[PDB]
Amino acid sequence: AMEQLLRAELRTATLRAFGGAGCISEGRAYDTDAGPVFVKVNRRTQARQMFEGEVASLEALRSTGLVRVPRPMKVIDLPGGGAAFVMEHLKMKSLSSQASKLGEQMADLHLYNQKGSSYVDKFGFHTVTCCGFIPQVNEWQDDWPTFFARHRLQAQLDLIEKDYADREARELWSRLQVKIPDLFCGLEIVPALLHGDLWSGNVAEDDVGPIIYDPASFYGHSEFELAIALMFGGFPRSFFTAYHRKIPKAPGFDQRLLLYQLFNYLNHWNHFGREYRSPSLGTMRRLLK
Amino acid sequence: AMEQLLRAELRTATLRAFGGCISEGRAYDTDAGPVFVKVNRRTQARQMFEGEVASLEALRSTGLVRVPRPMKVIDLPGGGAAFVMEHLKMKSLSSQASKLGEQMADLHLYNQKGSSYVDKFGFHTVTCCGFIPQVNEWQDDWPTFFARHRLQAQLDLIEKDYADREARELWSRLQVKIPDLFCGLEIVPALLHGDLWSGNVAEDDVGPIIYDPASFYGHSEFELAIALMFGGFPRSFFTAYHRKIPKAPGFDQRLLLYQLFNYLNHWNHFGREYRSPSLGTMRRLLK
Ligand SMILES: Nc1ncnc2c1ncn2[C@@H]1O[C@H](COP(=O)(O)OP(=O)(O)O)[C@@H](O)[C@H]1O
Ligand SMILES: Nc1ncnc2c1ncn2[C@@H]1O[C@H](COP(=O)(O)OP(=O)(O)O)[C@@H](O)[C@H]1O
Ligand SMILES: O=C(CN1CCOCC1)[C@@H](O)[C@H](O)[C@H](O)CO
Ligand SMILES: O=C(CN1CCOCC1)[C@@H](O)[C@H](O)[C@H](O)CO
Ligand SMILES: [Mg+2]
Repeated sequence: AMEQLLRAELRTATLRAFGGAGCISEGRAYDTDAGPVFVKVNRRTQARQMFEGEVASLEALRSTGLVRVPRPMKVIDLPGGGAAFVMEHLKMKSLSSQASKLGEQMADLHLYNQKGSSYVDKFGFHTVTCCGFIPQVNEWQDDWPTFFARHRLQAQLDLIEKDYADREARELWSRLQVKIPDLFCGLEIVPALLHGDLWSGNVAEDDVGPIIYDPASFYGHSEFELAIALMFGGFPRSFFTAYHRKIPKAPGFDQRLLLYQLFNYLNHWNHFGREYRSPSLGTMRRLLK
Repeated sequence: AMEQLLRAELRTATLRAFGGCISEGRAYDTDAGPVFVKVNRRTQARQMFEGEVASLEALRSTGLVRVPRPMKVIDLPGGGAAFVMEHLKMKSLSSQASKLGEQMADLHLYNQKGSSYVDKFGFHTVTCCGFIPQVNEWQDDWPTFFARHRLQAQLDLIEKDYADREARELWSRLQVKIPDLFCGLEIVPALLHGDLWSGNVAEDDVGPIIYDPASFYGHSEFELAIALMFGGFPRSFFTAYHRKIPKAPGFDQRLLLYQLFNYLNHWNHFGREYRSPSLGTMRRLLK
């Protein structure tokens, strides 16, 4: 898509995405006596909490045996604030040929909780995981639209009120809250373990297959995983084809997709500022149309 | 340092870095070279990128500082635009800091010294500081340009979006005091990068690099305010710079005025986290 436009506008046969590293933290690879390691540094005061949530997320994904992610090694307090997180170094290129395989794996990951050796019947998580540098509440809830409205959308919009005092966001949210249960089409939603931040910048591949990293995990609706993948692009079509061969789109998928993308726009407004006010409000208005 | 801390916590004799964003775009390997692509999906994207292209071109024309070469601005289906530029292998500014200090002082001296002389403050097109378009209307007088097209623009947005009483009253008092900071000094228009914080500078094996400009002709000292206020520049950058352009009398108080602009811009971009520094800087200017 964007790659097709670039190939045409620039006149290139090939086009391979590549590549301190990251938007939240600084990341560098080091060679050590025991092997290569990768180290993320964040100087903010909440850094340890963020990295401990990433450690818990990595451990939950690794326990499934369905996807490859870096092994977490150590979280280290930094003099003068913040923390460093050391993990296994992985040789990686951007996701291309392994996209359909990753689609299969992410669908199996979401379906894992329905396997007989998994018993999680509520939405949430056993510990705090951060969306970027913003701590999230993962308090267990039986009802997914309640969990998502309260501990994702409302939490972001309360931060928008505090920091931006945005009248339009407040007024639109009140109207949207009324609509949210209708978007679920009377469906029974079952918990699915999510990577939680499956942007194209957080997936990659090597010669064995795809790799994913930087998770912010919780038990959620499987569909929420795909919203960030779709809105910022970067995943080949074959990723989604393989995924939906295993988990078909339930009724109302397209409208829930807007609701889940809304969360990501609000989170980008809080992290990155007013640039993201227009898509946030615009998505709310589209849901209310 | 952190490297010693890592050596100790991991219990390793060696710790050898290898392998060497900001909510922009991605790098792509292309048949004709590597390229770097910035994506902005909003409707104002093209205008913003055209300002960046114009800023990069004005800086490139001096031949004094290395910037990425702009290639193409492309309209995106479904809104916004992509900006393709030459890819540069880039590391954080350290060993080339002193060189960058020299080059930025030469950049600021280029206008008065060259043969074609821009004799007003402003720019020939709109350039954005971050995501906010600036008015660059030519003005003979720098305190007028800065008060109207930088400080007042920001404070009008703060009145609109926050209705902040304290900002309003402090501005009423501060506005009158601004000329005192400039009396008895000659101000010559100087081409500025316009957004020289530490995250917009880098280096490679050949020398320093600067990028993401928001250029205009301004007072040279304004350039340094964001560099100082958010840190990240080695002392040798400022030492080299001020060997060529020493601090004129009143430098520290003008520095507060210029940092105020940046605090207000951060309040408009990121919200009330920056209200306290904005108001506080105003109070320091009024003491
Ligand atoms: N375990 C790892 N080994 C090697 N490289 C990594 C590893 N994890 C991440 N990377 C590289 O670092 C980049 C950013 O990492 P990420 O964990 O997404 O940081 P952030 O939370 O700051 O966005 C990735 O694009 C990838 O190239
Ligand atoms: N021309 C380029 N070549 C290679 N890397 C680049 C180039 N431009 C930017 N980058 C990378 O992107 C980062 C942010 O670039 P910037 O232009 O400041 O984007 P933003 O507008 O999102 O802040 C830089 O620190 C650098 O690592
Ligand atoms: O930062 C992230 C993704 N955005 C970065 C800049 O714009 C393009 C995509 C993710 O890690 C996450 O969705 C959120 O920002 C928390 O950091
Ligand atoms: O982003 C910028 C600088 N701030 C980033 C986060 O906090 C530290 C400094 C600059 O590009 C510009 O001055 C403006 O903030 C719009 O982005
Ligand atoms: Mg920048």
